[PDB]
This record gives sequence, structure tokens and C-alpha cells, in this order.
Amino acid sequence: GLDKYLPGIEKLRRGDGEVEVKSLAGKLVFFYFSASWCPPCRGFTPQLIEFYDKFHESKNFEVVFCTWDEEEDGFAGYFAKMPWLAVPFAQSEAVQKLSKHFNVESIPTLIGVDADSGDVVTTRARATLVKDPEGEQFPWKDA
Repeated sequence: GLDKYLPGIEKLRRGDGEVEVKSLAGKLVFFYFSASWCPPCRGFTPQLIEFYDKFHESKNFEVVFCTWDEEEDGFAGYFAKMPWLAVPFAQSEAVQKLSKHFNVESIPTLIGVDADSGDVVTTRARATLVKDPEGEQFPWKDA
């Protein structure tokens, strides 16, 4: 499923260690494209954290941070403030190619895919989440 999006990546960052991508079986996976330098990301990130804390278990999803930062040494610091997963900084090429695959032209952007099938569920969750904090229309399926 996720192989399409992260070709040959087996592990993702979580806190100070890693998890296997296999642990995402059955979940909806949101790729969160953001960066420490991005002005609109500052206000969006805490809204996403609130939604994640409330619903990641009950609505069975995960968030994978896909960085647009180009300084590693800030990466630790920026990801440290998030509760979810991340593509490792050294796998930035995979992030860039994923950004292109999804035609991400600006950040923040939040795209949800089904882990098992790889199917795209929503490409507009950054816009829809701010208008639906209780997730009454989650997962905001694309037409």
C-alpha cells in the first residue's frame, strides 16, 4: 500500500526512535507537508495536534510528517514538537518525490491515503480540518 508513496522505506521516526511502516496496517495515513520556516504552518500545526490527540485512535489514523526544511539540525527540534511520525531527514528525496506526486505547491498540506490499498482518500484535509475540528465529516473524502 504505502510502497507507492515511500518506495523502499521500512522505518519512520517516532519520538527518539523508529517504527516499521508495517505497523500502519489498516490505518488511514495522513502525509503532513510542513516546515519550520513556513508562516501558515505555525498556526495550523497545533490544530492538527489537537485533532490527532482527540481522534488518532478512535478514527484509526496516523500522521507522517514530510518535511520541507532543508536544514537537518533544525529537523530534530521541529519534529520534537509533534506527537506523530516522520520520514527521516535523510529520506528527503522520497519526500520531494511524494510532494511532486501529489502536486503539493504550497504548505501546509495534508493528504490522506489508505495504508493497505494505497488509495487516495483526501487531498484537502488541511482546509477541511480547520472547518471541522470534531471530525464530523472525516475523512473528508475527495469527490
